[PDB]
Amino acid sequence: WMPAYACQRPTPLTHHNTGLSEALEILAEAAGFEGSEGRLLTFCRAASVLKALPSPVTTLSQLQGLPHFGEHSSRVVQELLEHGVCEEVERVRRSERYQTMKLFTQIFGVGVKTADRWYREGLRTLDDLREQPQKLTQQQKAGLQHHQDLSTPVLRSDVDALQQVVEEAVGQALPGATVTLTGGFRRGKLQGHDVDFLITHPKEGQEAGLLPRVMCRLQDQGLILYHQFERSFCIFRLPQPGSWKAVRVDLVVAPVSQFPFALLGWTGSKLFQRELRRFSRKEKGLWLNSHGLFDPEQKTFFQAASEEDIFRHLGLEYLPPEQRNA
DNA sequence: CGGCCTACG
DNA sequence: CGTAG
DNA sequence: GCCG
Ligand SMILES: [Cl-]
Ligand SMILES: [Mg+2]
Ligand code: NA
Ligand code: NA
Repeated sequence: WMPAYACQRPTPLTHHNTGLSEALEILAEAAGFEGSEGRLLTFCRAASVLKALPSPVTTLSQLQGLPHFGEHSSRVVQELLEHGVCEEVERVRRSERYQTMKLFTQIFGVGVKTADRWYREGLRTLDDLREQPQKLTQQQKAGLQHHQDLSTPVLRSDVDALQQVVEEAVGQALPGATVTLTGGFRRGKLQGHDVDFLITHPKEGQEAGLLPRVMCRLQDQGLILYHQFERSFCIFRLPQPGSWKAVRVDLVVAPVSQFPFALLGWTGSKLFQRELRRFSRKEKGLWLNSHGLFDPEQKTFFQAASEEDIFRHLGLEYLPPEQRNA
């Protein structure tokens, strides 16, 4: 009664197993910091299964037959049900390695590989990194300067204000172009740590060259604190009462023929999209990305006019964005 | 055992 | 290497 | 870590 891929079941934003899923996600995150992508995936998938259940897990028996629950994930749940805490999870949380890898990987421009090297060199705090700016890229410098602001989530009201400024710039860059809110806010989140916009134009081809024109206009308005094409990873000035704060904004352009695929990809969740691409290839023999859906036997691309089309192509029941919170 | 999403900057 | 979801 |  629980399908094995996250894209085969609705997953709402809020659910009935929050504590259990959060603990499994700690172990997933820690597996990522050690470079164990397989373990990360399993713990992420197990957490997601609990998010999709219709009521709380209260007894170990209720895990029987659920996909992605084996000896390890079941033991974690069992300990939480019996004692309210899982010793393995708590040991991770307190560990110097987990806490430092988490802090460093939060920096825009720092991934697991860079964080781990710094950890191995003995660095532990943000002020440690500031004292040696010779080891920092310009991107990492911006990420470190703006880290505090970027650590606080923004509200949907902020997002709506940002969308108006983006729409103004896009309208001058290319009249008729449109701006769509994607990412977690499209899935229903009321607050989140970045904001994502997808830009297209109804006349195929007109969007060529658009992103540089948009960026120049936003820069000219004084709104761009940092930027580096079709994807732009920016830090924007967001107005706040009497002041402002830095916010991470991603801008993406797609031709209208690809828009459904780009909308689907950029709406997430990350696990949902990895699972959907895995399902596509392994179960359907079709190759999915944010540009299209390829049949490698006929050597053809599916045309889609909507996300609904893509779900139909793949033989999946349609899930609205609010149900893609895997 | 092999596999684990698939791109762009 | 980083980024995205 | 789990699935097929
Ligand atoms: Cl692994
Ligand atoms: Mg986002
Ligand atoms: Na980072
Ligand atoms: Na983003």
